[PDB]
Amino acid sequence: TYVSLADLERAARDVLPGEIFDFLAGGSGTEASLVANRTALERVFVIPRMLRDLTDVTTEIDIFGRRAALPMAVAPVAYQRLFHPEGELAVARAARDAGVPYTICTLSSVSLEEIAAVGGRPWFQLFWLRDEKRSLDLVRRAEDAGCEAIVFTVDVPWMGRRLRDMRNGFALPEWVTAANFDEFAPATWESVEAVRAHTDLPVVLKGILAVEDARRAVDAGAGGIVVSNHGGRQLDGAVPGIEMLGEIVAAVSGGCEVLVDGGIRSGGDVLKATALGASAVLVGRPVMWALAAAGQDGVRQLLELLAEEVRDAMGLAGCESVGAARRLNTKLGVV
Amino acid sequence: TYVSLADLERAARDVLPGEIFDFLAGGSGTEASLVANRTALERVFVIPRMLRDLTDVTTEIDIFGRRAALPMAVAPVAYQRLFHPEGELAVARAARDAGVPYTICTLSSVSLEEIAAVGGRPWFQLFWLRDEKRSLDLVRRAEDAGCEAIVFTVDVPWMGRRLRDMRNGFALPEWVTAANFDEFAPATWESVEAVRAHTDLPVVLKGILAVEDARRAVDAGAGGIVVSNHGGRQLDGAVPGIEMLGEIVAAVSGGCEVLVDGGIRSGGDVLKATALGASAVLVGRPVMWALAAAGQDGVRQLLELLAEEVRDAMGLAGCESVGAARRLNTKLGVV
Amino acid sequence: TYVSLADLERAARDVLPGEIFDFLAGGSGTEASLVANRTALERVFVIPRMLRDLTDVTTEIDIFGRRAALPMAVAPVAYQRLFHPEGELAVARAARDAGVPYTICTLSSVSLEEIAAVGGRPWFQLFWLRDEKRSLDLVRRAEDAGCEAIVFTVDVPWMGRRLRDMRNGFALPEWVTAANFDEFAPATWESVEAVRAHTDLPVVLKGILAVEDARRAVDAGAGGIVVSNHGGRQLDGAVPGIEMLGEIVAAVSGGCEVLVDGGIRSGGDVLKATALGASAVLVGRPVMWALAAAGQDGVRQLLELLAEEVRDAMGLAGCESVGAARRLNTKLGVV
Amino acid sequence: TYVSLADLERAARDVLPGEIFDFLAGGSGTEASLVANRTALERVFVIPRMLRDLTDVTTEIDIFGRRAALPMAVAPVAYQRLFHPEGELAVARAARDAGVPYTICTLSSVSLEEIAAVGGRPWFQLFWLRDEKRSLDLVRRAEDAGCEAIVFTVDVPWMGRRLRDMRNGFALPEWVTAANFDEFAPATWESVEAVRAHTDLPVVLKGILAVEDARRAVDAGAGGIVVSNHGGRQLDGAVPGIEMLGEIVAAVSGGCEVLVDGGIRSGGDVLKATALGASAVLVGRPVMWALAAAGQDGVRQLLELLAEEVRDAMGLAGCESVGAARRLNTKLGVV
Ligand SMILES: Cc1cc2nc3c(=O)[nH]c(=O)nc-3n(C[C@H](O)[C@H](O)[C@H](O)COP(=O)(O)O)c2cc1C
Ligand SMILES: Cc1cc2nc3c(=O)[nH]c(=O)nc-3n(C[C@H](O)[C@H](O)[C@H](O)COP(=O)(O)O)c2cc1C
Ligand SMILES: Cc1cc2nc3c(=O)[nH]c(=O)nc-3n(C[C@H](O)[C@H](O)[C@H](O)COP(=O)(O)O)c2cc1C
Ligand SMILES: Cc1cc2nc3c(=O)[nH]c(=O)nc-3n(C[C@H](O)[C@H](O)[C@H](O)COP(=O)(O)O)c2cc1C
Ligand SMILES: O=C(O)[C@@H](O)c1ccccc1
Ligand SMILES: O=C(O)[C@@H](O)c1ccccc1
Ligand SMILES: O=C(O)[C@@H](O)c1ccccc1
Ligand SMILES: O=C(O)[C@@H](O)c1ccccc1
Ligand SMILES: O=C(O)[C@@H](O)c1ccccc1
Ligand SMILES: O=C(O)[C@@H](O)c1ccccc1
Ligand SMILES: O=C(O)[C@@H](O)c1ccccc1
Ligand SMILES: O=C(O)[C@@H](O)c1ccccc1
Repeated sequence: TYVSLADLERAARDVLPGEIFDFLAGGSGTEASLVANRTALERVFVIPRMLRDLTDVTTEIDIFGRRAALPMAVAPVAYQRLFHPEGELAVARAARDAGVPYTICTLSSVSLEEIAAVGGRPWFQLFWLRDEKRSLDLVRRAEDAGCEAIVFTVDVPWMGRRLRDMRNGFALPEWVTAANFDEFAPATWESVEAVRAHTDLPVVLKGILAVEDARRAVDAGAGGIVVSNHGGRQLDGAVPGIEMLGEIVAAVSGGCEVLVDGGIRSGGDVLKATALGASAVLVGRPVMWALAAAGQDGVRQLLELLAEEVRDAMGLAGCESVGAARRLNTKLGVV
Repeated sequence: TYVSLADLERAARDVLPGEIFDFLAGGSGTEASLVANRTALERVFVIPRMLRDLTDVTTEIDIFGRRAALPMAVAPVAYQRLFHPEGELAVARAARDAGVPYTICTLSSVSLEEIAAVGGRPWFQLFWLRDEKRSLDLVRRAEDAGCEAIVFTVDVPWMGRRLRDMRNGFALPEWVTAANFDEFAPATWESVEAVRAHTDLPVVLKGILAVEDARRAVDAGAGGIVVSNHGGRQLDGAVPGIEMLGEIVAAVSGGCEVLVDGGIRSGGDVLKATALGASAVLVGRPVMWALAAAGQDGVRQLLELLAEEVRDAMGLAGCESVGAARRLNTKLGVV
Repeated sequence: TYVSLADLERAARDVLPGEIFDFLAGGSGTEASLVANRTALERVFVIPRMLRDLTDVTTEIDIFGRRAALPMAVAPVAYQRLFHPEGELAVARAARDAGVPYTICTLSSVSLEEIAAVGGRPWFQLFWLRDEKRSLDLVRRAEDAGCEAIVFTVDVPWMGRRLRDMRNGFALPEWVTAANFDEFAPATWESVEAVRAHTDLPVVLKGILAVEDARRAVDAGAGGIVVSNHGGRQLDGAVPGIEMLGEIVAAVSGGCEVLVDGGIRSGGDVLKATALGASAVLVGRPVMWALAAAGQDGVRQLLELLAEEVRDAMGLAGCESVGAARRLNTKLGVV
Repeated sequence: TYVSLADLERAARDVLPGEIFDFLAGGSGTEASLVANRTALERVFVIPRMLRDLTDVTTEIDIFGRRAALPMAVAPVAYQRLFHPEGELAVARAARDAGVPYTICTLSSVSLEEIAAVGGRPWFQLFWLRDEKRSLDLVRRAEDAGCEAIVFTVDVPWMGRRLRDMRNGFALPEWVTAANFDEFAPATWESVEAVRAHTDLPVVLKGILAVEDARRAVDAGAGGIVVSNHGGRQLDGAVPGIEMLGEIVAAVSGGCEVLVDGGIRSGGDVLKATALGASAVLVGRPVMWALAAAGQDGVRQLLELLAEEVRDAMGLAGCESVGAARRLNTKLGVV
């Protein structure tokens, strides 16, 4: 029985081959941004409210036209068969059962149509390809398969310098492939417009950190943004999303959904993100720890733990709803 | 002979079973708030005054209609028989003899009437129960037994997630019971009004951290508040009380007594709390360390040590009275 | 050959009995103020000037009517025979030869008249005694013996709680006595006036930390103040003098000399103190390390090292005089 | 194959004699400024831009009338034969091949004419000598040999106190000499004018930290400044250049080139410096690590690694040019 997300990391480190654990855990360069994602969350303290009605505490949100059970989605993580033989299908099944959206990756190790067939609330994460038509075809495939949002990753003109992967000489095992294919181009604002024109689905720009890029995303017709430094895996020295979140929320002024990711490791961290103004969070590495440790059941247990932690934190902070949690104030401390 | 409160923790760790020490020491979640209570106090430095008249230094205060020997009371700590066979009676006797108020708990392991019969200045801490009449009956019992204040704990709609207790599988020994009974409901502002209407005693709301909740407490007719994150045992990531204290003192503008707790471990810490504007502090864990180490005599020695440290700190800071200590300025440093 | 003051501490720790080293090294309480004296200096960075005339760099100052070779004096340290058999005579001789004022203590282990007979620039440090006439007699003795200033210590209404001394059961060896005698009273502003009326010498109030106490010192006719927390030995949690220095210098606006002490361990630290506005610094523990390590010759070597470090730091910062160093700007960093 | 600059330090420590490694690695005094150079860079986070055109990312700059391949030059480091038998010739050859300017030192262990004959973009670093005519002769020699800029080091009126060198008893081996000679005087603003009047080359003042000294440098006709604390080797406690850079860039308002050095250890650090407003950086110790580890080929590999890291960081931050990188915003964090 896992009582924190840290129990799952320990379990995953035991089972996974070192080089695969490093592919999962690592960041770019000196891992400054990877560490800062945690530092930033640890500096935030919540000012809870007391004596409020908690007779019907609900962790639900509405996002992109549908109810979610928590203010949380599974982040896009490439090549999930690296962590467990059932890969993306195990994670998607658990997410569906927990009422949490699951983000299907462009670089999924099971085809997007197979993962979408699991049901639930699939979103689709897009990388822009050298061959543009390939990009727009993926978008159409995702929409045809019932994906509900296009999460366009905008912080990967190319992959960052992952020194753990370089030192390990890491390569995909022959048994893991990019199953949507039978190569990156940098995305631009023109690419965003091409995607927006090609789909009725909300387009969510993932990897926004500058306030003016958040404003421009709204002007460009984005339905959402994810304020994110890609888990510290892209620019080493990029500011944590959590540090830009409040300023971004103020600047977009309700014009789109504002999600955040990077270092969410508890329901308390979800509360902090919400209190700083996030609509919802993405969670990456912990979901893969659970997958590695115990497959679908592991992911189920993680999501049940997170759900309990979110409920606990919200109620202790005097919040009967996620909207109330967004109205909490915070104070920076020292750790 | 103990020369600091840290001597008593070492003594208590030696004698207590690990799981009981963990029940006492622990906090919720990652223990971020537990640690921050100490961090916050360690960041505060006092700007002492020199050359003032110290011919009659007094540590006494008047609070809730009676003199106390120090600006301090024993915090409510449940189930004191866990720490020593005499439990609450040992602590109450020592508090009485030292001229310090003692807070009798709803979850006391000796009945509130027995503890009140010890004499001194008993206060009574209330938890709100699912069965409302049970709550109001406890209040009436406390008043009938001569308790002087009702300390309504407002930060426990339910118990926080104590991971040490979960990992240890901690449960009360068969020989420790909730002796006031032969179950929590969240308290609301309506509950506060019901208590206020049912007693002539001052009602003190314990667990206030938001400035507007402090204001509302005054408007609600509270005689006092305790600015507190419950010793880091409730919301993990809740701001330390000491960090909100100055802002709260300014906002209530003499409308009620403003106490603080969390991490007080010396007379110097009492001085810091006073300098930040507290009327008085509560002390929890150290009192239980002393109880565990040496029963009633241990608690007596702790309170004598604290009294000496408070006198020493006040005089070295140029303060002949607690009111003068409240007029001291402070400066944050780096530790 | 010693290349830093830290070489001398290592040497002193080797030779001294543990309890005597602890009497020297220790502070009050948790030693928070002792550590903060070092933290505060380490946070200060100097903004040096370049390309200035350094053809005649001088470290000299004028203070209390006489030239000193450095902006530095030996702090009052009680009972110097604890550290070396020649005690105060060894230190005073070395100070004289280096052109540095030496502060003779009320609790000197050699009589003030003997130490004054060494020559140089003796100052005299006063503690206020229960028997007032005793205090004023010491002042007259000091003046008759040729002391040039009365350093009235104002932060010792009684001795702080030195936990190292308590734990060691420290007491003076039978062979060390208070040689000025054959008992503390708290000093007040009235005591200061009594001293000022009884002497033509400048009165310097040592242990001022509050800005208004610095202002009042000027109004009271003080010739100087020492901004000081008594080396972290009095109020545990007292702000470092170095943190109050700039504000105090601005407030007194040339009305008296403003010295600082606490944690000066290099010529660079002297430069920092000067850049923050100090007229001069006092140095305590390092002088005793040198005395313990090698007697008079040890103190000589320390003062020669400090002189070289001060000259080096001043010139590298573009300062041909101490006045120029006072006009340097500083910037706080992170350590 | 080296994947970070830290790989090269490890390699250099293995090969070099301890005292030579210490001469290279060390700083003055307590090494506070040496450490702070790294601390300051680690506190800076970049706010990257997304979705910009990256079809022709270029790391080139124009400086002092010529193109450089990166916003970087090799810092002046004395006596390079200490690190490898080919010394300055190996480093200059690699710099030439990489399109990076190389700064020839007054204290080069190969003559400036020999190093200039390598080709590339040689600059010449000047120390002011007691014998003025010697100084101006070096300037004329440098100009006659085809050096493109005079880097006048202004922070060495004399050498700082290098405690590692003092403790090691470090001296030049008989086989390393100052090859430009067959003695320091402090430089002043008059010295700067004498140099400016004696050459048509841009004069660059290296070691400026005060904003008013930067302003005065522009007024004095400097073509550039290097904002620098001399790698923590001169005044111990001098502010890092990176901490003064933004304020200096604002004050000079395009009046000269503003370079920075101290602690640059990656392409990400180059990006940070650029984002804070630097025209270019100097890199010292890492170039010598590469020289020690593998001679000319080692330096080539270092410069290729740095070039890749700079390109990577710029593109990930949305910058197609160094000018765009200068328009990035930054945010301080906690490490
Ligand atoms: C192993 C791994 C693979 C990832 N793959 C992708 C990807 O293909 N597309 C993408 O947009 N983000 C990807 N991310 C970034 C995540 O979506 C997310 O931003 C990050 O994991 C959030 O931080 P967290 O892991 O600290 O929760 C990946 C992250 C990891 C750790
Ligand atoms: C073992 C334990 C039991 C506690 N029980 C109660 C309780 O029943 N009611 C309550 O209001 N607070 C309770 N508290 C919180 C304390 O009243 C107080 O807020 C906290 O101990 C203060 O922090 P300190 O222990 O650092 O002094 C408890 C604390 C501890 C450590
Ligand atoms: C062993 C010891 C004895 C001291 N005795 C006295 C004293 O008798 N009178 C006094 O005014 N200050 C006394 N001081 C305080 C010093 O004058 C001075 O404020 C302190 O040493 C400065 O800090 P530093 O030791 O870090 O340089 C003493 C300090 C020490 C360490
Ligand atoms: C071993 C060594 C020798 C140096 N010699 C000189 C010199 O002769 N002239 C000079 O202007 N700077 C000199 N410097 C300072 C460098 O030019 C530069 O300011 C510093 O190395 C930059 O910091 P970094 O080493 O952290 O990159 C030297 C630095 C080192 C480490
Ligand atoms: O961070 C990651 O690993 C992914 O975003 C990713 C990026 C580029 C190629 C493959 C996978
Ligand atoms: O500086 C601020 O207050 C924010 O940028 C911030 C910093 C660190 C964590 C969260 C939010
Ligand atoms: O913190 C504690 O242990 C008490 O406040 C407490 C809370 C809930 C149930 C029992 C005891
Ligand atoms: O930020 C502040 O100054 C206060 O909130 C505060 C912070 C830390 C300790 C005590 C008080
Ligand atoms: O700090 C010290 O030791 C002295 O100031 C001191 C104070 C009181 C009595 C003796 C000595
Ligand atoms: O806060 C400030 O700037 C000063 O009080 C100060 C703080 C720390 C060291 C020196 C000076
Ligand atoms: O830092 C260094 O070593 C050089 O700047 C230097 C300075 C003075 C003499 C020789 C070398
Ligand atoms: O205080 C500031 O913001 C700057 O001086 C600064 C500080 C630390 C690193 C870079 C820049």
